[PDB]
Amino acid sequence: IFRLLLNVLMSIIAIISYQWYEQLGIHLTVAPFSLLGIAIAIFLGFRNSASYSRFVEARNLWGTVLIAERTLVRQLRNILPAEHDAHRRIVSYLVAFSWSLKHQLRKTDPTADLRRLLPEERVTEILASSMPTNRILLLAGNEIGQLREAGKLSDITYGLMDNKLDELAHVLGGCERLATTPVPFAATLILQRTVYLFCTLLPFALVGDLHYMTPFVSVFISYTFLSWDSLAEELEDPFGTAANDLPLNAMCNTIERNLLDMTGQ
Amino acid sequence: SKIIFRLLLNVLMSIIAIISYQWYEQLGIHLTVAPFSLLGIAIAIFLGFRNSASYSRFVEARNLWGTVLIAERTLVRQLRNILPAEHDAHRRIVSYLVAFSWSLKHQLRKTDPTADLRRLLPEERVTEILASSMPTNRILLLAGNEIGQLREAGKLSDITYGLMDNKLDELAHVLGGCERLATTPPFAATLILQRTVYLFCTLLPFALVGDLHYMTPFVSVFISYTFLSWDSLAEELEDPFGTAANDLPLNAMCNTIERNLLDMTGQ
Amino acid sequence: IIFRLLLNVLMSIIAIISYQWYEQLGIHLTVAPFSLLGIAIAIFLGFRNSASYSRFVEARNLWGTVLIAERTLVRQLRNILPAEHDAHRRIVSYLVAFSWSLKHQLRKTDPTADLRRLLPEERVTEILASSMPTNRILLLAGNEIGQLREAGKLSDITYGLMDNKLDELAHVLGGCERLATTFAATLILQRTVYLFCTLLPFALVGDLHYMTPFVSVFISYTFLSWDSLAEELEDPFGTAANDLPLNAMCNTIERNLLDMTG
Amino acid sequence: SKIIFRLLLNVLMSIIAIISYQWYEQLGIHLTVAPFSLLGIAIAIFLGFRNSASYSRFVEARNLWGTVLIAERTLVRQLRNILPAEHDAHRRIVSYLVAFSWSLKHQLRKTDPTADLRRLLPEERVTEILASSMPTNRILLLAGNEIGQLREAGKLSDITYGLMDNKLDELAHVLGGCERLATTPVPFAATLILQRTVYLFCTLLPFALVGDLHYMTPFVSVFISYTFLSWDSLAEELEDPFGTAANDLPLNAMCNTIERNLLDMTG
Amino acid sequence: SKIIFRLLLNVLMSIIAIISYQWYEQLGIHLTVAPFSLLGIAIAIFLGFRNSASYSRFVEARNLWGTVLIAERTLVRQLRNILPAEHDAHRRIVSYLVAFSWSLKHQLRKTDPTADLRRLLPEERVTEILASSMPTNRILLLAGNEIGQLREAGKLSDITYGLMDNKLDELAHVLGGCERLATTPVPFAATLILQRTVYLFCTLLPFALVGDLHYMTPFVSVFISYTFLSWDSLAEELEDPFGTAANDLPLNAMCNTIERNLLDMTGQ
Ligand SMILES: [Zn+2]
Ligand SMILES: [Zn+2]
Ligand SMILES: [Zn+2]
Ligand SMILES: [Zn+2]
Ligand SMILES: [Zn+2]
Ligand SMILES: [Zn+2]
Ligand SMILES: [Zn+2]
Ligand SMILES: [Zn+2]
Ligand SMILES: [Zn+2]
Ligand SMILES: [Zn+2]
Ligand SMILES: [Zn+2]
Ligand SMILES: [Zn+2]
Repeated sequence: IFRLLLNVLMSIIAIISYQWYEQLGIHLTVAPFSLLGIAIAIFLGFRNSASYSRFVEARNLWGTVLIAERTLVRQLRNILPAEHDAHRRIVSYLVAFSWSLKHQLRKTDPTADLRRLLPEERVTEILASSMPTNRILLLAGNEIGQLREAGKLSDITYGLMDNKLDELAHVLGGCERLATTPVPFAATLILQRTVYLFCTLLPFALVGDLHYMTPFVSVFISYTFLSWDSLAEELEDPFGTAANDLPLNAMCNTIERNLLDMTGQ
Repeated sequence: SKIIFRLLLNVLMSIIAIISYQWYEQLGIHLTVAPFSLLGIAIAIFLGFRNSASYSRFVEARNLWGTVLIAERTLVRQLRNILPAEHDAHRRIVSYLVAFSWSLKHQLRKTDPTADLRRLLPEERVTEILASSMPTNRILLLAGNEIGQLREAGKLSDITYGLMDNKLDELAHVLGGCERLATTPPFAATLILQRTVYLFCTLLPFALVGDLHYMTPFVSVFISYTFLSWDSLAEELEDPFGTAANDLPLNAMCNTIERNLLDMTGQ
Repeated sequence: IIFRLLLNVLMSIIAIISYQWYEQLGIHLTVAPFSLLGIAIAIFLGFRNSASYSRFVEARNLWGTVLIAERTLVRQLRNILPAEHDAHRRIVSYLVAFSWSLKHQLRKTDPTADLRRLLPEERVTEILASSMPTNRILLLAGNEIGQLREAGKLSDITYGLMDNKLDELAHVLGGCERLATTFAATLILQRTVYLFCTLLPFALVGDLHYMTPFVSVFISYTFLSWDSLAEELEDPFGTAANDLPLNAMCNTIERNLLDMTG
Repeated sequence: SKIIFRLLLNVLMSIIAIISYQWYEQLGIHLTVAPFSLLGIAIAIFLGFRNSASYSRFVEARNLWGTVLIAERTLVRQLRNILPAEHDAHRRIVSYLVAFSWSLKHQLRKTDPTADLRRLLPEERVTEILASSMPTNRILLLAGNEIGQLREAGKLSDITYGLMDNKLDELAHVLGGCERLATTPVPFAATLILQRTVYLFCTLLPFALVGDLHYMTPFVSVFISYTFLSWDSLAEELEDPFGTAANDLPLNAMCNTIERNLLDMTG
Repeated sequence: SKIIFRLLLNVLMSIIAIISYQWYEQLGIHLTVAPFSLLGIAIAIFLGFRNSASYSRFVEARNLWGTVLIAERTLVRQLRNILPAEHDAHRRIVSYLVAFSWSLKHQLRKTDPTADLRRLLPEERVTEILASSMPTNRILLLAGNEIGQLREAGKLSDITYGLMDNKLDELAHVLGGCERLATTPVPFAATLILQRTVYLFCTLLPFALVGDLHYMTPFVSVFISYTFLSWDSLAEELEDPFGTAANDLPLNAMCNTIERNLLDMTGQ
């Protein structure tokens, strides 16, 4: 990539610069730039650790959707094995919540998936709100509440599936917070500029003791910094459509297929 | 910030170090780079662990504000799933939940909550809330009376009361976590680490000038920037409930919460 | 592995040889630049290994929860329905089937024999037909206590106490499927650590001469031993040395539940 | 903060090293700085990790005291929300909950809790609590009896009794967790060898620097020693979180805050 | 202290090193500090991460045993508060709860729980516990039957049965956790690598140091090696938390504390 190509030529410039720039006293020893490189590597490791934690919290939150939606459908079959109208409808809302969450995080438009799973009557209320995924939850709770006032659910077994709508609410909230949070941007931008300036200004610090071999031993260590710095660029925002990013769309079909299998479809 | 000035000190110090260089060899004073390499590496390790503790303190603060929104969403949702017809209780409870959020904001920011309280609640409750050592505690007490009176009237069983009571429990744990991060910021985690990061940076050009005849200023400023950049980020993370640009945007988060709760109750 | 150590011992020897021309060709491969590169690689190896250990530790805990949850579900059936041993043995068979199925699911092998050894062939087909057979097994564990509730021998309360244990086992199922399915981070380190070990003696040749190959191999031992432990801790459901003994764990589970039903 | 002592000893070792350096090489005794940077960086790594473990102990202690306030605040809230008219019982339980906080504090500080018990509770139960060898735990059971008597009198249902029983379980986890944190010198050697090891490195450091610095040895040596000593000292401070240092837990503040909260919270 | 073998051996290596370095100049062998610093710094980072794992695992073991004391305290509290008249049931459930602690100590120490079981329970129930291949787990089942018998006799409702049942769940995560920790060491590879790499590094160190320290090599090579060995040893003093060594957990003392707590709450 560009960065190391720039470094190899910049390394080339440093060799020519050293010889033809001898008159000015540009003595640049290796010891100071070693203290600097060790320092910013300590910071990159700590930063990349913080980014990686953010990525697996995202991955955990989505793991909880599949768990929570499997157990509420199983509770539904176990507690009310006859009410397939309630099961068809509730599975619709559970599946739509997943796709709505996915389109929300991807800042893309959920209408194709929501008509596919819901009557456009309801699909009109959901998109009329600024919080469409939250209202899908509130509607799924309404189906469960209906069963309670009909005397089909007691308060006890109502509460046990109420607790699964709680697990899903914490997913909704946490995902929004992860999307919304901008704390990583300040640290990383200072590190990114610092990492870059350090690599390009580095052959001028090696050329005194390395001569021609400067390009080789400079393009190498530039690779190991840019690569490890770029790694945090991938985990900082994990809801991206990138192959590196969570396969959010594979995960929603798994959700839909599984909730379809459990409902005798 | 204070980082631009401390950068300018370092430059001046490099110039002082070059002139100090002529007197340095006869003076019998030699400052090699190797002892400062060791000191600089140890300082970087300590700042690494420190920033990590500051970032976690910051992450938890926004996590705690994350579940105000979550707990209040589901409490409003339970109210409508269990008592779909009690819109009076829906509205009073929502006004308490909205008041809890704004008063929590005022509590962490050490500012006056009466205006926000007077917009959302009747005046006799505002006096009740402000007489309390913990006004946001008193608000959870009042919301609890709403669900508690619905229970007395027989419109809530003990089961469905407990379900909503749990959400007021979650709000209390949010309340105590925020109070805890405010009253528990360690001193030497910034006493040492800014005095020594400061003193290390001003002393560095002197240790560097023997090896770099005129480049002492440039490389010394690069090193000082990265130590001061990394060090000050931890104090931009040290007051997550503060009011700087990198602190939590708690006003916007209170508007988000209230707009969320109003949207759920048809307003 | 050992091939790589032997190659470093050679590659040191090529540096041994190629040193005769360092002066005439103009080479100054000095040590301090490689001393900085190795220290940074160690920092990233330490962090990557620590993240690899966490996935392994979390995988270990998920499987611990299977044994804990299935134990106390069986405790509850005995404490609450002590004379219902037709139901005890049916539910226990699904629980044992659950843990073997998850082993096969994470290992990508055939559960049919295990399912047949433990369940009637009628339900072995229902399980072998679902998208997630482990998921179906829990569904069928839930109809057993579900029916006891409409048999009226479980109240909604005591039903829910055992329902909670099935929620616990679903969290394990999702936890494992998330770790089994969840490149650069390694790919960066996998490529970089190797190239540093082959180039190091050429920069070491300069002061170690003949004792170049053994410090070069000593250093490379420390680095490669650490990097490969991360790759096997990364795949905790694999078959490597320090991978989870899943077969032993399912047997422990089985002879635990076959100890609590009479 | 006896850092000043081994700072002033460090200056001494520096001047012996200076005057005795010339004498010192009488047969080939030589101390370079490179072995002392390998050793010093290693010691720095182990200090960061140790300090990170000590900080975690501090954060857990604060979290445990946090939920004392949270659990006690919601327990008395549930009492007023569920039984608004039974204030004879609110006063009895509030004083047990307040006595639990103070009794917990005296137990961790190894101080006499009699004055705070005789001020909150009737003397017949004060002697029952002092007779027991686990007094804080006996306060919990006593608070539990109050809830239990309200349940045998039909004023509480099993469900509503259950919601409050939960909060007593929260306090039971606090007590045990606090007791485990107090009794954990465990491997005190981990900081005990490190305290000495850091001490020997800082005494020997000027002898390893005089060849490079000469007269500037005591300045660079005290700076390196200060950095290492203070970070070590912060750790020995953090890992005794119930101690009496300033960086420790304001236990007094929290006990008074919850008493005021509970009092202001009922009249 | 397998440490003085490696520490004292370091002194012998240092003397062999001085004579050896003048010969090394003649031979073609030559050792510098800087390569070993790269080694030593790499080892210390790895030593630091391993020891953090070893420490976390020791902390989890101490946590789990603390839960035994917490959960049995509240189980006893609930019983008195909910069934204050039921002293016979109080005493029976307390003995199982005490028996579980001791039986968990014995099993983690692979020692014989028979004498303790017979001091606390009727022999007819000691036989049942010892017949099982998982005795401590069976102690939980018997305690659950005491609670369950109270539920069927109508003295406990399903609600208050469940409040107590949740506490036996707490004890079941302790038992699982301890069994897991008792069988899952911090990887053999981790400690093996670090055992041999610190060893080899400690013996070959005085060689690389001899050119810089002349006659001072042993007084510094033993100081450096001592740091790396004491820090690798601490991971081997946190590996065996259920053993009987001084820095292991005082499980016997922790078990006595639990017993006298529960007798304190039941008058006995
Ligand atoms: Zn769940
Ligand atoms: Zn159906
Ligand atoms: Zn919640
Ligand atoms: Zn309404
Ligand atoms: Zn010059
Ligand atoms: Zn459990
Ligand atoms: Zn049976
Ligand atoms: Zn000498
Ligand atoms: Zn709580
Ligand atoms: Zn009152
Ligand atoms: Zn508990
Ligand atoms: Zn009794």
